[PDB]
Amino acid sequence: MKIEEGKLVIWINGDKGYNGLAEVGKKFEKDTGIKVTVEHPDKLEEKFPQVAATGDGPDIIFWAHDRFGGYAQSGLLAEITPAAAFQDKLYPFTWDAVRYNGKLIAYPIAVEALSLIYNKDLLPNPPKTWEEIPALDKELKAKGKSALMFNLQEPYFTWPLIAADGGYAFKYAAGKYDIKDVGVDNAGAKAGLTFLVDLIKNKHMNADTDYSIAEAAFNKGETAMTINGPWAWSNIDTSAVNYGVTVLPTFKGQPSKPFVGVLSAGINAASPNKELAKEFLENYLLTDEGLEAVNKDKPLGAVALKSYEEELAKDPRIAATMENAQKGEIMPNIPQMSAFWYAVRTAVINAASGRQTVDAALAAAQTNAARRKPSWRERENNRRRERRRRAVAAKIYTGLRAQGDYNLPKHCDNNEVLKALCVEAGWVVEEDGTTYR
Amino acid sequence: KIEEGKLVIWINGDKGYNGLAEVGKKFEKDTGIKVTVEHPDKLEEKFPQVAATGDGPDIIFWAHDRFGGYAQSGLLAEITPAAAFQDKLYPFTWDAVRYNGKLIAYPIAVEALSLIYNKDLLPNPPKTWEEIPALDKELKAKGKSALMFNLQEPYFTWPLIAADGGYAFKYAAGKYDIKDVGVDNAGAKAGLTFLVDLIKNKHMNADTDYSIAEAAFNKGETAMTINGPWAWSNIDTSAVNYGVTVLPTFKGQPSKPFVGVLSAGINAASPNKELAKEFLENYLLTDEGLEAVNKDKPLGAVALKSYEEELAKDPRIAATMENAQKGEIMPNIPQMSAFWYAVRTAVINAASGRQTVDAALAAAQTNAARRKPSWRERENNRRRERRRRAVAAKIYTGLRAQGDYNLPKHCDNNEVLKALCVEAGWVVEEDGTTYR
DNA sequence: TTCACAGCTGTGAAA
DNA sequence: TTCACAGCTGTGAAA
Ligand SMILES: OC[C@H]1O[C@H](O[C@H]2[C@H](O)[C@@H](O)[C@@H](O)O[C@@H]2CO)[C@H](O)[C@@H](O)[C@@H]1O
Ligand SMILES: OC[C@H]1O[C@H](O[C@H]2[C@H](O)[C@@H](O)[C@@H](O)O[C@@H]2CO)[C@H](O)[C@@H](O)[C@@H]1O
Repeated sequence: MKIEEGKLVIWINGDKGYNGLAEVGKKFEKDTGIKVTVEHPDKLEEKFPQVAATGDGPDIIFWAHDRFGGYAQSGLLAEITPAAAFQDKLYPFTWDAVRYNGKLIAYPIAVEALSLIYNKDLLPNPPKTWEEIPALDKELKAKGKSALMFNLQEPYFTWPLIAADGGYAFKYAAGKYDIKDVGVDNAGAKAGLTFLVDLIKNKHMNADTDYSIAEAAFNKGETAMTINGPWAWSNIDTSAVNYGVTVLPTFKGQPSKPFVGVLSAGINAASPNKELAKEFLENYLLTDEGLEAVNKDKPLGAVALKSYEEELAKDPRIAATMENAQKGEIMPNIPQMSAFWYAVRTAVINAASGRQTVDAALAAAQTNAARRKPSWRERENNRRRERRRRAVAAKIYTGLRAQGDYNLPKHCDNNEVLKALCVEAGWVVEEDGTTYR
Repeated sequence: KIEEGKLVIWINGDKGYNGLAEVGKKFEKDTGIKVTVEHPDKLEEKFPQVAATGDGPDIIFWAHDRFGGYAQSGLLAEITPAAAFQDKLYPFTWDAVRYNGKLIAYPIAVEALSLIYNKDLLPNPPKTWEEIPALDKELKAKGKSALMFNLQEPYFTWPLIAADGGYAFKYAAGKYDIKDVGVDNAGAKAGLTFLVDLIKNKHMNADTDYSIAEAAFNKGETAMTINGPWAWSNIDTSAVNYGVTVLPTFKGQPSKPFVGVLSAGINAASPNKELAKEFLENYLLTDEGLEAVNKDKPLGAVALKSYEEELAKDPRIAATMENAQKGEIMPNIPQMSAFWYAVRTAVINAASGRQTVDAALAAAQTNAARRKPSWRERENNRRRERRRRAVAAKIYTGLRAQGDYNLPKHCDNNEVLKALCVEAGWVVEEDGTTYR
């Protein structure tokens, strides 16, 4: 797909209220006559950087703020130019989440933080620590239930426990994130991941559990607790589960530290509709009625627009969400964040599966998250150097075959021509390559 | 991984997995086994990869066409149905799920694509593909569109490619001949050229996938879509008054869908083979069980003769079977996977403009039977090149050690090769050109 | 930082 | 069928 003048195409993740956002698009079409299409393709955060480099992709992309720094360093996003008057309608810290190299590269929409979600009837008084979790699962499995199930395939859901005792992604120091100071391999992170693996070894959780499995189970009533964000509440509401949203348990006495995400809307640098996209975002979506319609579909969390957030903050689920947020940290938006997420994802999955030890899986994730990504030019330099090396050899052997008269078979490899060269120069070469004068 | 006394089930995400969950819990009551139903992504791809390591599901629900490559790799337990039991299901279902005189899965439901249309926007559905462009120009003025369907999966486009003569593997002399592929003939070309021309004239979008097609129809923005019985439940919950009818004709010929028999083969590495056959023979393929799955997302024309009597009355099933009769059952042979991939690549590359229709289908025709190199073959290659490097590395190691050439402190083997050339009375130029 | 050999697989040649 | 160089990137050495 390419962005066409006169229409808007939006990409938002499949767990967000895309139907609600589509309704906001219809009003935009009614007031101004521009068609708005909302789509939720899988792996949209990976698809966008691929297509958008060529000028393809949607007009607007929705994702947590951590992915956008990479998008901006690749020149995939337009610079956001809201008047000062409009910026003041959004909390300053949400603008910070979409600031990169001094510039605003997206519109903040809502603040997202994981929370503990528990079945009140199946578990009154939910656990306050992670350590009492195996004990609470013994009693529950008695009733044929499980204690806790959440997504183990995306490190987002495990990071709160890894960060509890001291794990961290990139150390902040002197006003910037140090991309060489990674904390996925320290004692705190090892302790968090070990306690997770010990739950699986001791059968209190299964390592194959993904988002849908963990969802299905809590909404059906087969587990007392789950870990999820505000988007998941709407589906629980329609189930026959009486649930609450509370602080995440402590680990080794310390609070769980979820990585906080700001759902943000970036404008594709190739869109011929930047003014329309800005009009749609500033004066339709980021309004009380715009966010409400999306919010009614799947809760957004703590929205960035002050006016509608003072209404949503009355909700005790949002207060809990922000209680967990306060204990965590805003995600960095630097380009290396995708490299940190890939490394930790591989680590958690390998350790959860027994394919690697915790110490080994995290040591590799530390090296991967810190790994210097070579530039296109460096890649090109390397490619050209090996191209030159082969061609020089090819010419040497091309010439050695033409003028050599080396008593060679009709077809044979360079290794044989080299052998014949060796004997002409006064060497003997065994079959295995051992060579001496 | 599998653990004895439990039952984990894999089935595609567009089927009534929750309905099978309701069936799984009643299997608990009688036999006490806890059953879980998971709907993973690309399960027809993940299964042939994870099965060797013993990782995998007890049961896989999928269309029959891929099981022949599965069974030929040894991933499924051959099925042992009583002669009574074959008689309890239609003989042509067993025929589709049989490779090499052995029964690899249990037939469950017959699936065929049909035209689904919004009566309020289109009381009379078009009988031909050719009138769809004009019909779209009409509905566009009303802010609607004529037709949207999944262009990413060739299953949905194949009916139009087959209409004017396109075929996969010509069945001749009692077997499918992989020497006779018809993805490159004039009928296939005409079928794809028309589909691309719909896109070139902005009557369809090359990027439309299953999700985009379903939303646009269920929301009433498009007047028609092409889909199977599973999609009906979501239209039901929608506010759209829909009909299910015969597919449009192309150049006066019917649309020829590939008919799939949803089958259920058994994990050759499962420790619950007969603990699961209780499910497959005496629980799922029963009138009461198929009802639970059909209640969630409709199965289509089930293979149980008993329940198909009641469901065949449904005018939607009759249309589904009306389209089925005009098409063909899919081959179940191993080359199917390579045929689907080749056709998937042709459709997408022609829809996107990346390739002309001629170039795309010409590439597909050669790929549809391309042989996958065996593991041993790959290992032969790997070992050959390992041998080649070690021989050269030993030569250059000996030259560097005993050669006493006038070489830089650190240099590549090419530099050593040159100093060995000049020693043999050759002159090597800068760029490698070499003579005596 | 640049650099060179390893390494596996791809293209297509020689049967 | 086997075979061989191409081709790009990985690992790790030497500054
Ligand atoms: O798991 C790594 C993943 O974490 C975050 O993604 C979240 C997203 O922020 C939420 O809105 C929700 O959709 O769940 C996602 C995890 O499945 C990061 O934003 C993302 O970049 C990262 O890959
Ligand atoms: O698109 C190629 C694909 O077609 C069929 O897949 C169908 C499947 O049979 C249906 O049950 C449903 O899931 O829709 C699918 C199309 O997306 C073949 O069964 C499959 O082998 C083939 O790859």
